[PDB]
Amino acid sequence: NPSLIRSESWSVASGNEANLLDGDDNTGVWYKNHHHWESLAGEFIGLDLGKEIKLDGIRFVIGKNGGGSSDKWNKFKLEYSLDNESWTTIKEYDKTGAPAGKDVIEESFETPISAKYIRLTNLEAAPAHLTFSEFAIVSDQVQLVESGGGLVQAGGSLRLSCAASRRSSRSWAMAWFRQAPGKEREFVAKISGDGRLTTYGDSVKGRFTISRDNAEYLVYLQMDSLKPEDTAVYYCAADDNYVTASWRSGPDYWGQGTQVTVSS
Ligand SMILES: CN(Cc1cnc2nc(N)nc(N)c2n1)c1ccc(C(=O)N[C@@H](CCC(=O)O)C(=O)O)cc1
Ligand SMILES: [Mg+2]
Ligand SMILES: [Mg+2]
Repeated sequence: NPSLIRSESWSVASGNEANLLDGDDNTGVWYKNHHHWESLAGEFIGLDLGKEIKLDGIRFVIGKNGGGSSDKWNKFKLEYSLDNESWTTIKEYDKTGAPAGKDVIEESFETPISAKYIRLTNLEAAPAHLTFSEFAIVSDQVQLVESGGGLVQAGGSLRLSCAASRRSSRSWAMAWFRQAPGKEREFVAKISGDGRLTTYGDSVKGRFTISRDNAEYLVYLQMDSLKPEDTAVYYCAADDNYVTASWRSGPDYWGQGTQVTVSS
């Protein structure tokens, strides 16, 4: 009956966290981050075992069924604790360049490790889009989602990132739009499938830049020189026609939206 522990900065984008304890490798959770476009060193997910136990091994399934955008940390460690303050490392991992999808992390401890907490902890900046499927111990319907957002001051910068739950063989234009409170949703930027064509709304051109990385399968919106009238919820969207990707009616998929607030 362990329970889940994880970084408080994360938000659930799909699934529910009971799926990480149900004994099923094919159910999981996709996390995002409304405060930052990267998952940074120190973020973690794992188990509070509820008491001390002599651990003989672990089986943690990271990633989750299918393809899609980058979904796993590149460098991270397995570490454990008795008091939830002092951690000891068991193993470090470098999975840089791994394709999307499940990775079953199965470890056996020749001599038992006494712990009440055990977790995977990020070592290096990675996209803030992470999926996990299962956390266990041993003891004797494409969806787009945006990360990044929050409060920044005028003259400051913020970057947004959008990931997808599946990969397509087709070429999709991607676009950002935004809606300020009780104003019509408005086009912000679009980019063609191969990245070579971009266009911007009049009021952001020369301050915002759209770009994409088709290997990570991410689309970005770099927002520089921020102004109070950039305050809005920002949505990423996908359209199989670059011409209509700037129209409200064009896109076939829309993200969940992320609040951006620019104060004076
Ligand atoms: C819009 N798109 C998401 C998508 C596409 N290009 C991207 N490109 C970048 N750089 N970043 C993204 N977030 C991104 N997202 C889609 C659209 C359709 C299907 C989809 O229908 N996939 C089928 C296969 C059919 C197909 O290949 O279209 C499946 O079973 O996964 C997947 C992703
Ligand atoms: Mg599961
Ligand atoms: Mg279409």
